[PDB]
Order: sequence, then structure tokens, then C-alpha cells
Amino acid sequence: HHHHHHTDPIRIELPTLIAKLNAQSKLALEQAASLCIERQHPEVTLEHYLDVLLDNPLSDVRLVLKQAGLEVDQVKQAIASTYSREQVLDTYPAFSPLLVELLQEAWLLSSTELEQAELRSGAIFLAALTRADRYLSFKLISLFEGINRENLKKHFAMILSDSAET
Repeated sequence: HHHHHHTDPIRIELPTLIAKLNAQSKLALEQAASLCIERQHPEVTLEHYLDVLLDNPLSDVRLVLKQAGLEVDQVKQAIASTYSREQVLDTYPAFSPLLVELLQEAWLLSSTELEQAELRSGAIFLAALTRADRYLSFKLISLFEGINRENLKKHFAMILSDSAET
């Protein structure tokens, strides 16, 4: 059309996604940002979020890892090896663009196939695993190869029944 511009797929505003987050799920992001400052990293990534979630034995992420037989220590070490060295931070670390896209996809999956009213780490992790090539560092793709995505989506609420985020 001569009076309508080209458009690309609708993107949801970050503040609107942030408001969907479960409470327990949302403190972890703030702490992932704190973990960022501590590490001198310039932006909050999925890996920071997974790192902080590994500290809570009842996060959805820990429950998925337990069901897959993955030891927390192995996962922690893997995440740490993916981290940059220290950088000079000019600005306060915000969520990386890739992580914001992840929240959007995980909210779309939450609100449809997962029948979730809030955005939880389990949905964020299932979306990341489903699109591992896009969202996960190379070593974690290898590490997480045995997690069965179809089964986690199919039995999501049952698997995560004991979660702090339920």
C-alpha cells in the first residue's frame, strides 16, 4: 500500500510482560540483574536468570532439571563457563533484547497451550528449550539435549505441582 508502511510481527512492551510474571518468578529477575552488577556484565541474560533459579530447589527450573536427572552443580558450572569476563558498565544492566523476546514467546505459550495465568520460569525455560538454537548458549544446548520438550509441554502443571511458582 502507498499509505501504510511495511510492518513486522507485533512486539509487546517490556513493562506489560514484566507485569505477567509470578511473584517468585519476578524476584529472580531482579536478582539476576544484581548478579549482573556483581559479575560486571552489561545486560541480564537468560543464563543469569537460570543461575539464580538454581538456588531455589522449588523453582520450576530446578524441578525440570530433577525430572531430567541433571545435577544442579553440573548446570551451574556450565552456565558459569559461558559468562564473559568483567566489562566496564556505563549503564545499569537491562534485560537483553533476546531475553525480552523470550518473555514474549513464553507468555504466548503460557496463555495458550500451558493454561497459565502468570508467566513462570517453567514456561520461560520450555520456550527457550523449544527454540534452543535461538535462546541458549551452545554448551547448555548440549547439556539440555535430554530434556523432553513434548513431555514438559504436555504434562507441564503435573511436573511442576510442587513448585514455589504454582
